[PDB]
Amino acid sequence: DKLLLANWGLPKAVLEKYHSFGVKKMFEWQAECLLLGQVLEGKNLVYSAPTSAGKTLVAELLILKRVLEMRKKALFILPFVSVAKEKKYYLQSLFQEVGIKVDGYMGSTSPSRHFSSLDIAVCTIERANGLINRLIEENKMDLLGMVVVDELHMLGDSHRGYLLELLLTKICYITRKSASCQADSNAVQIVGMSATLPNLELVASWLNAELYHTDFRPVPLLESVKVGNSIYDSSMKLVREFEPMLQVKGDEDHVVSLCYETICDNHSVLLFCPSKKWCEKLADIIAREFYNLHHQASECPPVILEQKELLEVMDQLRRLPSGLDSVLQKTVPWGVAFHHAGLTFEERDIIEGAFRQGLIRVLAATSTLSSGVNLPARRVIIRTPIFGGRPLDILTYKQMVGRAGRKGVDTVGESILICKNSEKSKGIALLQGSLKPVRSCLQRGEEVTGSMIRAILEIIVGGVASTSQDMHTYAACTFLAASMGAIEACVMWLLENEFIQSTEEGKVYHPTHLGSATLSSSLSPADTLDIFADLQRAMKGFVLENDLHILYLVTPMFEDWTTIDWYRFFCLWEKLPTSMKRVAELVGVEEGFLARCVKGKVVARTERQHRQMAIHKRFFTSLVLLDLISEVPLREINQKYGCNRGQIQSLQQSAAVYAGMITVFSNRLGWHNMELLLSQFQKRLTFGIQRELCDLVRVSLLNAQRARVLYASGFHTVADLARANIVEVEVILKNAVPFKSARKEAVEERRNMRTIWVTGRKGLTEREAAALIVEEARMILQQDL
Ligand SMILES: Nc1ncnc2c1ncn2[C@@H]1O[C@H](COP(=O)(O)OP(=O)(O)NP(=O)(O)O)[C@@H](O)[C@H]1O
Ligand SMILES: [K+]
Ligand SMILES: [Mg+2]
Repeated sequence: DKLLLANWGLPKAVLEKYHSFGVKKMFEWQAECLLLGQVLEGKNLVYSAPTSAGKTLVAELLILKRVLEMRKKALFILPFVSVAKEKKYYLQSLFQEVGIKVDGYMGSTSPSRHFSSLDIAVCTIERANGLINRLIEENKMDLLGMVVVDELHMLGDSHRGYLLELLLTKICYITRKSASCQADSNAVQIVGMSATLPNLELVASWLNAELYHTDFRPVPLLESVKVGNSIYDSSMKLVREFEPMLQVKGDEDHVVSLCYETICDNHSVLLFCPSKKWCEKLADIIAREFYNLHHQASECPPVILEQKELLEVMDQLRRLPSGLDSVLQKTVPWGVAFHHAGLTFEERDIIEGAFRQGLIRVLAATSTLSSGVNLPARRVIIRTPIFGGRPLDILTYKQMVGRAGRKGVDTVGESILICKNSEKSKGIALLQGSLKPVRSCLQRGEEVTGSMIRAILEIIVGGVASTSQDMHTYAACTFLAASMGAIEACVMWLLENEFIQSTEEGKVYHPTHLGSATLSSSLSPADTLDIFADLQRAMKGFVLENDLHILYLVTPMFEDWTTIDWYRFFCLWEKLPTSMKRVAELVGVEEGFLARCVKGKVVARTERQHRQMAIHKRFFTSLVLLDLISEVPLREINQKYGCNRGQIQSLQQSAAVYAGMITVFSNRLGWHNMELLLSQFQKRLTFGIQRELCDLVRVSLLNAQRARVLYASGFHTVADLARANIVEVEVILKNAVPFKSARKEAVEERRNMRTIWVTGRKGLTEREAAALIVEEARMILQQDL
C-alpha cells in the first residue's frame, strides 16, 4: 500500500540495496513514526520500540533524507566500539553506491578523510563529544546537520553515558543562543531512540522532540522461568512440564537437554552464564554430549557442506595474535562455542559471524554480548538469576531475552530463566520488572559534581559562554532542569583551581592555559589536577635508562582492567631489576604496602587518601605495558601476571588513547621535553611493538607478529617491502603461525582456504594477503613522496 518502500522516493541505488535481502514493505509503526508530525520537515524525534522491531530503518530513512535533501553532514553516536564499527560497514554498504562518504571516529581509530569532506560520521560517545568540541573551537558548527543517538537510555548512569547529556545539552545551548538573533528552519535535528522508558516523554520534552512509542514486535517473545522440571510464565502459570527424553549426569538443570532439543529442531540457542569460567566449562560439556548422543555410542569437523567454513573459522583463529583456544578447538567442530570478555575482540568477531551464519548452533556467552551487536537466536537460556554473586539487573535481563526471536525466521522467541525454589521469587521479579526512570547524572551534600564541572568548563573554554547570564541559560537546557545555585559553585571551583579567569564588563569568564589544555586533551577536570601534579613531580626527577617511567605517565588507572594477584606481584617485585626498582621508589611503590597486601587481603580503600592502592595497581599495570611494547608473547604475559588476553587488549587500546591525551596536554602547556618523550608511545602501545616496527605497521594487514617476522627476514621498512617478491612475503607469513606442536604431508587442496581475517572482511588467502601487503606498501611508498 502506501507503506510500500518504493513509494517513499528512495534512490534506486539504495532501493535495490534494501530489496537485496527482504525490506520490501514497512511496518505499521514505522509509517506512523515518519508521517505523523513534522519529522520529515526537520523536527526532532524521540521514539521507542522493542528490540528487533526495525528501529534502524527509521533512522536510516531520516539520515538519507537530510544528507541528500539538505546537503549537510550527519553524526551517528553508538555506545561501544564494536557496535560502532559494525554500524559503519552496514551504512557504508548501503550508501557507497550513491557517492556518500561514510567514515568513523572510534577509540584510537582515525578517519583518513577530513570531516569537511564527509557526509556521515559514525562515532562512539567519547569521540563524538570531542568532535563537537572540535567544531566549537573552529566555529565550523554550521557543518553539522543532524545527530542520531542509539540507545538513549544510557543517558542515566554509565562510565561514559553521561557525556551523551553534555553533548546534547551543548547542542541545545548553542541553538538557544542563536534564538536571540531575531531573524526575518531545520537547524540541527536530533533523532534519539531507546527501549521503553517510563520517563520517555520527559526526554522528548527536554529535546523539544516529537514522541513515539510502540509495543510492536514481529516475533512474539515467550518469557518463562524454570523451577525443577516445570516451566512457568510471568503469572506463575505452568506452560510446560519438561521431561528429558535422554539423560546425562552432571549438574544438569536439563541445560544440555534443553540445548539438544533446540538443535534437533533445526534451531540455535544462546546460553547466558554468570562467570567466564562457566561458559567454557559448559561449552565443553555440551559439545562432548553432542558427540555421544549423535553416534549413539579436538578433532576436525565432519565432511559436510559447512566443513570448509568450519575449518576456515578454526584456521582464522589460529592465524590471530591470540592463536586457537584449546577449548574452542574441541567444541567448534560440533557447532559449539563460548563468548566472553576474556577473548580478544578479533576472536569474538569470528564467533558472532559463525553463529550468525549457522556454523555455530550453541553459544554459551556472558553479559558482555547482551549489550553488544545484533545477534538473535531461537531460544535464550539464562543459567541463573544470580550474576557475579549478586541478583541480575533488570536492564541486563531485558537485553538477554530480547535476543530471542529472529525476524523473518522464527515463529516465536523463547526465553527460559532457570531458578531454584529459594530464588524463585527473584526470578518472577525480573519477568514482571520494568526499567527504572532515567536519572540526570548531574544531580546535586554534593553541591559540586564532576559532570557539571566538565560541562561548565567546555562552554567557557570553547568560547560559547562568557558571562554569568550564559551559565544559567545553559542550566535551562540541561536534562536536570527538564524534570521541573549548583552552577555557581562549579564556576568558583574552576576559579580556585586555575582553570578559568575572572575579569571584573562585570563578571566575565575566560579560559586559562590549563583550561584550554584540558579541553584539547579530552580530559576530565577532576582527573586533570592529579595528572598535572604527577607530571610536575616527574619532571623534577625522571628515569631515562628504560621506558618504564615514561609508561607510568601514560598508564591509565580510572578503572580496574583485571584482578591482580598480590602474591604473584611480590614475586615479580623481588626478581625486578635495580633499574626498575628505582622507578618504583620514585613513584610511591613502597615494599611495606606490598607485604601487607599478600600477608592480609585488606583492600581498605575506604579512606580517600588511599590512592596508595591505585599507585601499586598502576605500577603493576605499567610492567604489563612494558613487556607488551617489548614484544613479549601474550601467553608469557598471561602466565607472568595472571590475566587473560582479553583484559590485555582492552588495556592497550585504553593506554594508546590515554597516551595521546597526555601528549596533547603536555604540548598545550609548552612542556616540550616531556611531550617529546611521550609522543612515541601512542603507536607502540597500540600495536605492542618496538620502535623498529613502527614503519612496517603502517600497512593495514601488518600487526605486531607479522611485522617482526618480516623484519627478521630482511624487510625493515615499507620501502623494502614494496620491492618484495609476493611469494616470499607469503612464505614468511606462513612461518609466523602458532602450532601446539613444534611445527614452525602436502595438501594442495588448501590453496583456496581463506585463513586470514580482516575488518569488514572478505576471507583472504595467505597468498592474496601477501599480494595486498606488497600492493599497499607500494601505494604508501608513492604517497611518501
Ligand atoms: N522495514 C523493515 N522491513 C523488513 N525487514 C525489516 C525492517 N526493519 C527491520 N527488519 C528486519 O530486522 C533486521 C534487523 O533487526 P532490527 O529490526 O533492525 O533491530 P533494531 O531494533 O533496529 N536494533 P536493536 O533492537 O538495537 O538490536 C533486518 O535485517 C530485517 O530483517
Ligand atoms: K596495521
Ligand atoms: Mg536500535
